[PDB]
Amino acid sequence: APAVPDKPVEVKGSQKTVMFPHAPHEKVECVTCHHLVDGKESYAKCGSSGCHDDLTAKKGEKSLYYVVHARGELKHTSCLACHSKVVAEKPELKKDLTGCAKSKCHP
Ligand code: HEC
Ligand code: HEC
Ligand code: HEC
Ligand code: HEC
Repeated sequence: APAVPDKPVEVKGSQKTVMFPHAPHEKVECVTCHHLVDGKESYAKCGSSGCHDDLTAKKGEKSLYYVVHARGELKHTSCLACHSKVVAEKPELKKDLTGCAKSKCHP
């Protein structure tokens, strides 16, 4: 593949909306975020019926949370994960690329 999204996409969850810009993640491979599905190309919602549908549960491969605030070991690369490694160089953006309160994610 589809065309790289231009207008920020909303990541509706429980009762909050966290906008996500693709530009910033234009260099980062799509395979990095958009992991293959059963060894097949996909581009459905991160929380599509069957997948990370659960937005409440914390742990679980079906939790939209476990695929965001999961710095531990996983099958793919998490956001907070990369970010952590990213800020690794710029610990001054940790309040943006990891910050819980007043972050590029949580406003
Ligand atoms: C993580 C840093 C990402 C990278 C790298 C790319 N995309 Fe992405 N994409 C990401 C998120 C968090 C979302 C929203 C999921 C949600 O449901 O909240 C998306 C969404 C898309 C879509 C929209 C899917 C739809 O419902 O129609 C498309 C078409 C898409 N992404 C394409 C795309 C391409 C082509 C990328 C590489 C060039 C790419 N994305 C990178 C996160 C990330
Ligand atoms: C993007 C860079 C994020 C950063 C940084 C942090 N979080 Fe987050 N969080 C993010 C999204 C996209 C969502 C919504 C998806 C969903 O699962 O609904 C969330 C949601 C939460 C929640 C709500 C889950 C619930 O309680 O049911 C909480 C409590 C939460 N996030 C906490 C949290 C903390 C403590 C963070 C710092 C370590 C943090 N978030 C960073 C994306 C991002
Ligand atoms: C169903 C078609 C899915 C969609 C859409 C997305 N993911 Fe996913 N993801 C899926 C499964 C079945 C699993 C578990 C792997 C297994 O052991 O079978 C995962 C895993 C992840 C992980 C790692 C967590 C783990 O269990 O190791 C992450 C970080 C992750 N997924 C992120 C992610 C993102 C960002 C998505 C949208 C861009 C996304 N997934 C869509 C199934 C599906
Ligand atoms: C590395 C593999 C990354 C992964 C995985 C995710 N993001 Fe990321 N993010 C990354 C970089 C390099 C940056 C910019 C920091 C810099 O080097 O200057 C970011 C920034 C963001 C932001 C900030 C918004 C903005 O500045 O416009 C947001 C909101 C963000 N990232 C969200 C996000 C989410 C939700 C991810 C998983 C769904 C995610 N990122 C993955 C690198 C990487």
